Amino acid sequence: GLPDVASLRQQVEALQGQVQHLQAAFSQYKKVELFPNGGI
Amino acid sequence: GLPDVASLRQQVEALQGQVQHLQAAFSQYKKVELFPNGGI
Amino acid sequence: GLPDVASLRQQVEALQGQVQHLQAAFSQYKKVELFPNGGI
Repeated sequence: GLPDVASLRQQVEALQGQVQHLQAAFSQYKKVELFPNGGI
Repeated sequence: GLPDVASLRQQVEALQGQVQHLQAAFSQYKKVELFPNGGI
Repeated sequence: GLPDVASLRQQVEALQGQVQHLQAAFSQYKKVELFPNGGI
């Protein structure tokens, strides 16, 4: 129905909420690969 | 057209599919920064 | 209004732009957990 149409919009805000907090956590993991392990 | 309108909804389900499997993989990388390298 | 309706579509393309570049960066961090630290 109509309400659900606009309700998919809030579900869409939810989807962007997931990507934003994933970029959030990612900020830490972002500076994780720069000094990795190597050699023997 | 109309069909494409609803087809953009399946495309949005695709977008959430990407973020969900990215959070999936992330679960592993999520416990990656806690014991990083350091010192000299 | 109508314009804003379609404007939410471009905002939606923005959302997929975030997840695509996050998968981009993630490709590097993806091969980060395979040789982590361990032991004493």
